[PDB]
Amino acid sequence: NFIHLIIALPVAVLLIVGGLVIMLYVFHRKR
Repeated sequence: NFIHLIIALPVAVLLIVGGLVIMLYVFHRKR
């Protein structure tokens, strides 16, 4: 479906951005 791509397009970037924030948070909190 094309709709999936239209939504996946932007979501593809958001997933990376958010993940980076959660990852850094954990590392920073670690010890």
